[PDB]
Amino acid sequence: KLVRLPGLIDVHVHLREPGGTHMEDFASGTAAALAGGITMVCAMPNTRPPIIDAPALALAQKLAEAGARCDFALFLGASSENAGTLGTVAGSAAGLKLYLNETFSELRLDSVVQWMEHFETWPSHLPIVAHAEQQTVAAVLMVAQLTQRSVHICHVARKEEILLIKAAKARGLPVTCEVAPHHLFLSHDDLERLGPGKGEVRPELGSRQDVEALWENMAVIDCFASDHAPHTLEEKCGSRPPPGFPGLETMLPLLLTAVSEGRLSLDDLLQRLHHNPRRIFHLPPQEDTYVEVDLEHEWTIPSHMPFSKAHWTPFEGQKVKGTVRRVVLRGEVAYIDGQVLVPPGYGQDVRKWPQGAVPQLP
Amino acid sequence: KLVRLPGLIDVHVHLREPGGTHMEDFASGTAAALAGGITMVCAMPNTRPPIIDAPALALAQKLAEAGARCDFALFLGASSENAGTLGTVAGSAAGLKLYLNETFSELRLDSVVQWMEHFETWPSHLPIVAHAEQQTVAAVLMVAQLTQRSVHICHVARKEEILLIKAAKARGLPVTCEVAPHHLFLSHDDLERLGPGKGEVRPELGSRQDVEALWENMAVIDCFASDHAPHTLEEKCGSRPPPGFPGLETMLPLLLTAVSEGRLSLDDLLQRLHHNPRRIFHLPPQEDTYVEVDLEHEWTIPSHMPFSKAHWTPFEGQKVKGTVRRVVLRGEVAYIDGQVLVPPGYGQDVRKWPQGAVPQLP
Ligand SMILES: O=C1C[C@@H](C(=O)O)NC(=O)N1
Ligand SMILES: O=C1C[C@@H](C(=O)O)NC(=O)N1
Ligand SMILES: [Zn+2]
Ligand SMILES: [Zn+2]
Ligand SMILES: [Zn+2]
Ligand SMILES: [Zn+2]
Ligand SMILES: [Zn+2]
Ligand SMILES: [Zn+2]
Ligand SMILES: [Zn+2]
Ligand SMILES: [Zn+2]
Ligand SMILES: [Zn+2]
Ligand SMILES: [Zn+2]
Ligand SMILES: [Zn+2]
Ligand SMILES: [Zn+2]
Ligand SMILES: [Zn+2]
Ligand SMILES: [Zn+2]
Repeated sequence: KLVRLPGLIDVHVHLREPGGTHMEDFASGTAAALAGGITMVCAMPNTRPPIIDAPALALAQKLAEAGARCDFALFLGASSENAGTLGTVAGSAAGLKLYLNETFSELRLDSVVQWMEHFETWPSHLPIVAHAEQQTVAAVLMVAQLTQRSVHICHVARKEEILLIKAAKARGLPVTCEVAPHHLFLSHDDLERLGPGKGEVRPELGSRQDVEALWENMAVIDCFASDHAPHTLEEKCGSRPPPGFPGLETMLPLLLTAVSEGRLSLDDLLQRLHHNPRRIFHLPPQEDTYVEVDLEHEWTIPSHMPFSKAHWTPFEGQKVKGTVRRVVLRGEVAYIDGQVLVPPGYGQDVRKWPQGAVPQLP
Repeated sequence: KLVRLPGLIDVHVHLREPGGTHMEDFASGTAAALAGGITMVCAMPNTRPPIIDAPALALAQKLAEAGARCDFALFLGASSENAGTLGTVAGSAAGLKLYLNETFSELRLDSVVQWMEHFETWPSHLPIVAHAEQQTVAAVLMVAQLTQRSVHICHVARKEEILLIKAAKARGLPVTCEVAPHHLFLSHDDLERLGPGKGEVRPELGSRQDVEALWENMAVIDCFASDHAPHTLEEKCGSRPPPGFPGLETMLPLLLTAVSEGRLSLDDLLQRLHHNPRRIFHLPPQEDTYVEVDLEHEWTIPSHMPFSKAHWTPFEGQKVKGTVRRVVLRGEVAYIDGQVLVPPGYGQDVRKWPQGAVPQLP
């Protein structure tokens, strides 16, 4: 009694390559993706070095082509120095990512004028996504309107933010958004269990009312995306815990549990993990690609999922109903019951496929 | 300087097969589709006999497999006798079509209770589309809510209707809609030129204010679809003119003209003729399929387009900028510069592809 799903897409992951400090890399992070029923990922640019220029993108592309086990696209990151310099490589990236709240020096924008410059210079037909919390959502929406183009808001986490976006959509404004599983299945009530170190994430865990508001406003949510952000326990439990949770291996089991409980439908799930990612980012179909899941078996999330090198999870102890049994990627068995079966380098950059270019006028 | 588009989808066509009275059939109608840059069509069930039971669907499937030159899915039609009888074939159809205003005896529903019965018995995961004008839009939305499921509204044609749907979307209700080109590019102002016979269509041509309201509310429109409804001039100019316009060959040139004038973007067009049709009807990707268009050349729509056996067009005399140059369907050249190059029967029923089943829980 298995259910066949299409190849699912996670448009927001951090795979820590290039980089020398973290354990996760393209090979381990994409193994985690496959084990979570994900066959395409879009990787964020806050790596070391960050993907803020053409040489860094070229490096990252080759590392991903050699390490990735599922298909991928790579974001470019906006900086205080690169507006107007990315035109030649822009169409090879997933899109442009703006970090509008806290981030590292290289990705910090110090003025809304810098946001305007990116919206004015990035090619108008290509995706722009923003890390934009609370009032920053309204501020980036204003910049998008001043420049007459769309914006996608990453990880919406608060009642305030989803209601703002709801109001913008009611006015016909071209805004889309995504929500991460930790903002649907964790809240302040869980900070006692997690502790202040493990609980650190940006956007932070919301109140019960924030969580309730996201569920109530599911119609406003275009995509689910994990914001897979691996850090080891040594980091999360240390003196300056970095924010973020691993999430590729838990996202689909959590959401399938919600489907089984009637909190959203299977279609609602597949719009948000397949059809809307495709259409917002113009990501191409994957031929001969599907995921088989088992909805009959209940299990408890353990202290760590098998594949992510984060080697911890904030969902430990939650009971889920829903298991990824098999993934077929482009005609090859990629995952069966806890074993990944495609090697590093099987994955490809979808922006190089003929079907994966974003359409544009001449 | 050609622009590559993906395979475009028209979710609302009338191809008049099975039937003995009209000139159009699957072979000619799908030639018209290819010449308009369309590689997949969903055909409506108001044929002769109408597609209101399993034997009629089986017949229509074989006629389409033998005649179609592009890929297709076939709608089932709701009748006063078939609620609760279509479960075994439902997933093989594009969806279920309800004719809630004027139609022929066999498709006429005489009570809203019959609409409720169809919404209650048709499988909940499969598409339902309705011909629903003016207050009928609100009535079918109520039935959808009473039965806790979605509905798609065909050919929205009026300010009244698009504002109703806008209000429903603002309340989070699961409703989508489509608009046809004649309701964006023709109005009452054109009835003088067309005359009462040629001008007959359902929904009727709107006022200038209706047309303006649809453009102003483009964000509310999920899909464009032609409602290709071929009748010959002998019929349109006769004593009891049937309603409908041919439209497969004009829809894309008209919309590309609007893109060139900045009335909507290329992305706005491709969401409405590719990505949203896919996601609302769970229509599968077409491998190795694309359309090449030329945006440089201005031409005037003639008295009839080359392929549709309707052999007339209400857009005669309008100037357009945008031409379909080449269509490749599943690796084969299907159309080049006025010549269709795939024979009748090249097209396939997409609901038989592994990727073309609608996902459902066990
Ligand atoms: O904005 C971010 C980035 C991320 C990371 O660890 O890269 N982790 C977070 O919690 N928020
Ligand atoms: O509802 C319909 C059906 C159609 C036809 O000719 O089949 N033509 C129209 O104008 N309206
Ligand atoms: Zn972020
Ligand atoms: Zn994101
Ligand atoms: Zn992130
Ligand atoms: Zn870290
Ligand atoms: Zn696209
Ligand atoms: Zn099982
Ligand atoms: Zn493309
Ligand atoms: Zn109709
Ligand atoms: Zn329709
Ligand atoms: Zn129709
Ligand atoms: Zn006729
Ligand atoms: Zn689908
Ligand atoms: Zn030319
Ligand atoms: Zn399918």
